[PDB]
Amino acid sequence: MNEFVSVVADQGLATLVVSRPPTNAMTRQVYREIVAAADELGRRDDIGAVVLFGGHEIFSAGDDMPELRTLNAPEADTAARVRLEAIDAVAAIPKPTVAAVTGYALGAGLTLALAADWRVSGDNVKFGATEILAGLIPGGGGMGRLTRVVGSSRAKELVFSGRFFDAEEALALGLIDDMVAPDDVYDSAVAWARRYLECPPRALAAAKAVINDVFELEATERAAAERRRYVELFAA
Amino acid sequence: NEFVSVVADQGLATLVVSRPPTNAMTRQVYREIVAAADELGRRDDIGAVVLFGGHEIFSAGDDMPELRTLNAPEADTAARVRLEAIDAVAAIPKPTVAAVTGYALGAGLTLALAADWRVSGDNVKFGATEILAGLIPGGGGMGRLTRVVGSSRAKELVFSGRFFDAEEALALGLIDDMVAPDDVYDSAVAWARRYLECPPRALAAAKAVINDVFELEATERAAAERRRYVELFAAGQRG
Amino acid sequence: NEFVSVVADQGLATLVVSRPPTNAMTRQVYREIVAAADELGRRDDIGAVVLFGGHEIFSAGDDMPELRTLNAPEADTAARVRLEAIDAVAAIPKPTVAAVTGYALGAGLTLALAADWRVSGDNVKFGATEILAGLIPGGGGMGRLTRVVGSSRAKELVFSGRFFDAEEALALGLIDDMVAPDDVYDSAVAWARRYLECPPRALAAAKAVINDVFELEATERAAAERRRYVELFAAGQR
Repeated sequence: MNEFVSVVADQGLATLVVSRPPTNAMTRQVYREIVAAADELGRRDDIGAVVLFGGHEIFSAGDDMPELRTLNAPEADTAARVRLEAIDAVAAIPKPTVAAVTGYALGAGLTLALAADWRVSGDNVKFGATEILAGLIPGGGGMGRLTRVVGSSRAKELVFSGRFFDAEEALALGLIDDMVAPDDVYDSAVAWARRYLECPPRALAAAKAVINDVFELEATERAAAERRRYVELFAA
Repeated sequence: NEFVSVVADQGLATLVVSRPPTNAMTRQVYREIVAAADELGRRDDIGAVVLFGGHEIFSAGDDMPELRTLNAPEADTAARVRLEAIDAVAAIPKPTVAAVTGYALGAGLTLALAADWRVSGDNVKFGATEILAGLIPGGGGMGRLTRVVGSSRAKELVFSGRFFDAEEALALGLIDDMVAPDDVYDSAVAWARRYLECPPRALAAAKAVINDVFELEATERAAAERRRYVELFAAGQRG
Repeated sequence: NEFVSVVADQGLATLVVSRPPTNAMTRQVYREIVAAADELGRRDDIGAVVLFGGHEIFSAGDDMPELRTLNAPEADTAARVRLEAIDAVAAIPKPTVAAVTGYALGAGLTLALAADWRVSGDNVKFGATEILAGLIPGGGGMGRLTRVVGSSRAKELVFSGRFFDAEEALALGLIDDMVAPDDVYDSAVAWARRYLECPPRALAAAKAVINDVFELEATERAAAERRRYVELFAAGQR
């Protein structure tokens, strides 16, 4: 499960590398490989934090549309389920994760970036919810993740139009956390990730878990899970 | 029939509330908004919608002389039809823009928030005025306000009932653009026309999923997103 | 009784936490916060509340030395009473303002966030410090932090446990006003007094619905909003 996606470990941190030139367009196979990569990263104790990276040229132009056009409805349905499984798995990695975004983050590419805990972006990057340009809509929970950061009205403007927005606008909207020169994206992402290597890993995992649940779970379930995680940490 | 109209022109409709002098909305006005919102969803001569109260005023909100005379079961019914009207407008499966002039107060602000976007006159006054009559905002107003501005600001506005100007509304994210009073309707029409050439079934599905973000539990949200995605995809293969 | 005090003055009450030198909250302080908050909610002669730890400090958070003497089931019970205290303050059916001086750290930051508004000294340090003890914020802190600042910033703050100043809190939306250290209490009082002549039933119902926005599932929200709205028309409540 690693023709296009690889996990590269180095000095306590790992890079999940998507490499499917020239746009890192994600086919069904790429999504399966992201699922396996996310699982591997969660369990590896030589890895304390993760950088998501497509290479210096591009993060991802999104779904592979030509593949999609060859599928029938049940195959497309399965593709949509694996897409969500991939995006969720990346979001749930029990370690701090940063998207090192270069070139373009479009459609499912933007959704993938939004699954990371933080995003460091090149100042030349173009973003966009391009799915509507194919007569489709964003999958993998993209519209939900977008909406919680920018609000409904802006979410609709971006998704309905499918327009490109620059890194400066992404920064102003809160969709990326830092903007740097194109040659420094990966190195800045690595530096952000390294900031957490000396933290208690189970506590980070627990904090991430509760934070991510804030918009997902009903209040009683949120409280039960927070308390359980707190007591666990305490009992260890 | 009586206070709310749908006026279609060049592919676009204006949903017009007209109940002088303040476009105060009674129970009847809300029922008429529900009928107008359903009509607008069904009509294929209509690709996008502008909500409009006329050049003078959008709406001062609930009709307080009516509300003040109701008992608890009548208030229950009033609260339902108000919510039904706001949600109907919110669910219109087409891009919708509020062309806000004069005032958007109480249920009037809520109605404006039910549009996808708001273009406001620079002289408009906004406010959650319900508490000035001893009441609270209905129609899910407090939720829609809170999700845009956060709890602390939502409370300050709703507890005080104070008026705020269009500059503050813009800074709070409660409106999307501010223009001269005489240009509000025309600018609203121009924002609405920007989407007339989009794929209508995809827009409808996108709008539906975005609106469901705060309305459905996570499993139901993911299922509905996938179903809509697959329907769009199958339809385009077929013809 | 021992660490938490209620002081009333023409419609305005101050809930005072005093457990020097840091107003660290032990299990007993949380029980006392619960009882004081409930009392304040009941009292119809009180139209608003200021939360205050004195001129020097709001709270440095959980009493960690107490916590280190507990076993896991006791810690579980401690965690439930912590939540009960935060929620009790959040649910006070009257406008409430936190007069934050000195430090608001860990459960102390959570407590300030339970108030409707926060007026802070410009020299105050804030922080989600629980991770520095190998723990995580309790009392629903992470949820309350996340709704204001968003996930990405919530994580940065909670994962690091770093201190942030009043200027950064203001820019993040975590406090509503920043004033000189000597003016915190007075400004909190003036803010609270602005609402003393509002219709109390309507404030209560509005506060309850606004707080439920992130607490209840959508069908439960619509039902509870409608119930509270209709109550304003009920025979005994007009």
